[PDB]
Amino acid sequence: SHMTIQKVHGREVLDSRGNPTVEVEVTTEKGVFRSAVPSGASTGVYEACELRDGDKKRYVGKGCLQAVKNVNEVIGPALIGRDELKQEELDTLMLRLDGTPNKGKLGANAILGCSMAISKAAAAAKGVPLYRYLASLAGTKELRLPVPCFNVINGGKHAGNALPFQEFMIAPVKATSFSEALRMGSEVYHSLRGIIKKKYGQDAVNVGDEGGFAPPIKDINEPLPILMEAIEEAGHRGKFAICMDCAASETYDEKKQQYNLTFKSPEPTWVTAEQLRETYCKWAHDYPIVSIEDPYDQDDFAGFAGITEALKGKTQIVGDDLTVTNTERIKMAIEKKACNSLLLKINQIGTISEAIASSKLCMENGWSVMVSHRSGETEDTYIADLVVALGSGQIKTGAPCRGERTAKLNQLLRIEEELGAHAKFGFPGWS
Amino acid sequence: SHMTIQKVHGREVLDSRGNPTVEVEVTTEKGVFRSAVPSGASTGVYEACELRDGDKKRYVGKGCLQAVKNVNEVIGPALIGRDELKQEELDTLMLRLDGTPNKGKLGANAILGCSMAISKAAAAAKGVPLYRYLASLAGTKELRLPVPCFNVINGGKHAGNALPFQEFMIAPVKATSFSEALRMGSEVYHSLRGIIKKKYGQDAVNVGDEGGFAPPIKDINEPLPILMEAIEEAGHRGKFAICMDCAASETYDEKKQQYNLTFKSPEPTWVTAEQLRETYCKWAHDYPIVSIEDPYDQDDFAGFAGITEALKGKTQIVGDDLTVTNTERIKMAIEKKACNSLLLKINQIGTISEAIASSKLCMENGWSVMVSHRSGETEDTYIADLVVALGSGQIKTGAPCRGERTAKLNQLLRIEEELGAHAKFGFPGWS
Ligand SMILES: [Zn+2]
Ligand SMILES: [Zn+2]
Ligand SMILES: [Zn+2]
Ligand SMILES: [Zn+2]
Ligand SMILES: [Zn+2]
Ligand SMILES: [Zn+2]
Repeated sequence: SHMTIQKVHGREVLDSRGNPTVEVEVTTEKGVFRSAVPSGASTGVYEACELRDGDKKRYVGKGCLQAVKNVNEVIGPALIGRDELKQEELDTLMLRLDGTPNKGKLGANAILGCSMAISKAAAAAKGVPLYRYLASLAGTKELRLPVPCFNVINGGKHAGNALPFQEFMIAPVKATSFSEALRMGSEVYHSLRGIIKKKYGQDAVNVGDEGGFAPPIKDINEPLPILMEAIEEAGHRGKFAICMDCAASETYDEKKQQYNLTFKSPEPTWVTAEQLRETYCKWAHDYPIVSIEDPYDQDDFAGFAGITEALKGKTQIVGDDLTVTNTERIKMAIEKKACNSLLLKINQIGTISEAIASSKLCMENGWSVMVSHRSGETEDTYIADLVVALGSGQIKTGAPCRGERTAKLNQLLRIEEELGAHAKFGFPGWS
Repeated sequence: SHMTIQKVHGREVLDSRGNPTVEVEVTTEKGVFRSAVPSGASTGVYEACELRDGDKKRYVGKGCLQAVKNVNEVIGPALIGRDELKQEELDTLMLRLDGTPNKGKLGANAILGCSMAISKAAAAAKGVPLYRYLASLAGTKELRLPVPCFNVINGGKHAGNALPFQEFMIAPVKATSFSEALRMGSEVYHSLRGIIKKKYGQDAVNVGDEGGFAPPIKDINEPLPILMEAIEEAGHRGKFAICMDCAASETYDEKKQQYNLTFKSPEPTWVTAEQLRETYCKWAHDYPIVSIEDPYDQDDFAGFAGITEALKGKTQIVGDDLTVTNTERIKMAIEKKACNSLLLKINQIGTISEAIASSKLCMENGWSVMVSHRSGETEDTYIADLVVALGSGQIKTGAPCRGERTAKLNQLLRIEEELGAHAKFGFPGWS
């Protein structure tokens, strides 16, 4: 008993957009283990329930007092005196405590903070770092430092610009260490700021939610030459690839079955799903585009399958809203050959055990896995340890700008230093 | 010996602008205590030396490898086996190890990380939280949660806009708890985003370095009505005051002795020092402006004294570049009655012992103290504990947006919860 969970407590804290979210502390004799839950803006319809208060008098209804009360009054009392090492057992207990398929009773945002903090308490009980403890839970044979995929130019749901597609990313795939990867990323980011300033003016270099630039660009093609120019100017020609997150559901209209690529402008631009495929095949030809995430709407399995086939061996197709880190949706995607990469978001499913199960299922069927932040982040660094623990070789956790992004990148520096010069870096298929 | 410093190690990590900075870990039998050093953009000429590498091939010369090497090869070996409780003794040792008045040999950015991490190791040795341990070092009789002063509209050195003066802040001075203060701040921030979007367009709501908006505004008066409108719209009429940071040295030309309030535009706007005082007296009359920081150039002691006298009892005048958290400059400011508030920046002076000495000297001479971040921050939360430990009742640590800002605000939530319902909140002179 002396080694078990002593206290569990949740509290409402602010995310990087200033919106409330949930943080949980699990206390054992080894210390206080604290985990915070991120929050999406472009959330898939199939994501686990993010439980908000709806009280217009607080945070215009975005409070997390109810989720916090669920931690303090329901989940925490159940956990006291339990063996924190029993991750699957305690995650399953929390699943059953909720009793609903979407975690709509307790909230995925109450459960997840507990699931995370348990695993950190357990790591401390074993006397190993989090990444080591998670690698044991996942059965990972080789740890690796991931290639960071940096969202440096944007165009989605609140960003401050006309740009319709969400993320234009640069990835230092030819770096030979994480230290080198991160420096090169920062250097290109800095070069890009100057390029944007000269082309669009001083007003154009303020940052989006994930620390990238949101220049006054409307057309989805326009960021790409600019990215190649920044890569060149920074002195890293040939070292970089591009990844896209289209978040294409956010532009899609169900009744018309077409995509609006000015949805943030007075006049609409209606474009079809093969007008899209045309664009994607062209992108992949014209630029070193190694990854395209959510190229289509979250239920367009046929669209996804079409582009996955057409770019096989050249450009991975990543499910995010399609798959929502959920073994059931992932099984549908496998059956239809809809995609070949999982965007892994612990808060899309709501427990560590389930997120690990999703990663294992995807890898066993030959997919890559890109561990991901949400557009609403905190100072939490869990995903840095998680990506190394899964050995997946791919992370997206922001531009190299804003503390809720750099905190993960910095944690990756710390892990890299612990693992030493023989630690593997990057994604072998891109190296 | 078993309770002493076991290991000291520094590493280069990224700040919230993606620039390298220094982090230090002090290891004792109680754990690993990690502190990171922030970095200014509008740095005073009298600040302690921030030592950079100047290697154009890394981070276009902004690397911190030399400062890190100074930690690893010089300072750390000196500290091994030492009693971490002896803050003054170890800070003094580091001062003497450097041997120069401006810390130009070892770097203030090598020394400070050590000074910070020592104090956290010592807090753990005593078995008290950091804020408690620092309050004992400072002789503070009453802890308090500070009023947060949120920089929500900007106009300085790289921001992305024409605005010449640096910070337009809102402070929930009539909040009765930190929890309430922080929520109200966030709610006004959200209201302000919508107001800016409607007035200036969707392109106008991307964020600056400290998470405030940088709308396409040129004139220094224009943000103020907008702030009052956001306060009203959020439902907090009467609960808020405004604080300014003019950073007026950044606009000042020495040879002409005048201020350029378009220095970021093609054409210049030359304005004198009494044209300024006119503006400040008007500001203080037209709006609830309770604080104006760096209203004049960093050596204009006469200008500072003039406005300090003219707004006595209504608007505190805060030295930042004038005083650089330095007892010698502070003595000059006292002698001349140049200001009546200290902007406390641990990295302007470079040791905890000296920063505490500055706070104590200012308070003993009747000044307020506003503990501050830098515009380049990290996920470090030291200043949250520091401000509570000094009992000063005033902090500026960003808009309620961006992880390197919200991490401090969140740490303040945690401290408030520990201290309970009877803990004092706010700055009595503003309440
Ligand atoms: Zn024990
Ligand atoms: Zn999304
Ligand atoms: Zn996505
Ligand atoms: Zn001992
Ligand atoms: Zn400054
Ligand atoms: Zn200042």
